[PDB]
Amino acid sequence: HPETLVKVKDAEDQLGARVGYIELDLNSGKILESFRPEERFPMMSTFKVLLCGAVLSRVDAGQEQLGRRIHYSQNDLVEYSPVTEKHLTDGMTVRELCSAAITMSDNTAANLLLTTIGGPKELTAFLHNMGDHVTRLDRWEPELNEAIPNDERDTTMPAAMATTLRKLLTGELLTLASRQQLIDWMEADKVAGPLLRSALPAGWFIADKSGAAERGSRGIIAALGPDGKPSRIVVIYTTGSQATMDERNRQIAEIGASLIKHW
Ligand SMILES: *[B]([O])([O])[C][N]C(=O)/C(=N\OC([C])([C])C([O])=O)C1=[C]SC([N])=N1
Ligand SMILES: [K+]
Ligand SMILES: [K+]
Ligand SMILES: [K+]
Ligand SMILES: [K+]
Ligand SMILES: [K+]
Repeated sequence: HPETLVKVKDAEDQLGARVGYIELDLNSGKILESFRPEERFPMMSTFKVLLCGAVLSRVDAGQEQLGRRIHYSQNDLVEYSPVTEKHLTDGMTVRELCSAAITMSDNTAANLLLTTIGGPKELTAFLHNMGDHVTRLDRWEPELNEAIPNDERDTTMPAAMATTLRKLLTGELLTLASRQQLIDWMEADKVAGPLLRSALPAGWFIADKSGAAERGSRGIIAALGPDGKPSRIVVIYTTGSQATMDERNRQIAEIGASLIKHW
């Protein structure tokens, strides 16, 4: 609804930085509303969902096992690894690593998973192979969060990310069991409270993944809908703002409140 674009454009005004947005019908794939849908924005941690998508694809093909255990060390740890820093002694399984990467946005967990698939180059090849000729991962944690202005490395477009998430959650790309595992991890997301979740009505469903990076970068991808079932996909990205993390969270939350009100 146009009233939500009032809030989205107001957000760009208030943050003094570009905001990208897109609301997509989950079933039909129809773009319901958008703003700067085909401009690039740093993906930040939202790529962790595509990473686990690639891992689940390998699992389905018999090239990976969710129960496989990976051992790592203190020197493997990078900034913000709330879960992995607690399992140095006995390691973690691939499944436990995706849970940490998606639900807590654990950076070391993401790097360990990236390593299992061949690195950023292979995640990007996986994406292109499934029809996303825009989204690209080029670096590892922490560098992929640099958000250099005009840099295409580690970026996506709101439209491309929405379509990709749609295929990942509902297409034949992944088996039913695997696609459910992916959305189960997103639904259990624990670090995106101040965002869309703060505007979700009682009884509604949401599976999401947030992101934060340098230069005011913030964003979130989500599948949400009434009566415990997702029916639309929402993608919101912003970069360039000098606003505080709270101000950025509030704007995303207010965009959420508007799209819910006009559902
Ligand atoms: B992903 O985008 O969620 C990974 N994000 C981060 O590692 C960064 N911040 O995450 C914490 C510390 C949890 C936060 O408070 O948002 C991050 C990387 S570069 C930067 N300025 N922030
Ligand atoms: K509409
Ligand atoms: K429209
Ligand atoms: K160890
Ligand atoms: K330990
Ligand atoms: K900063």
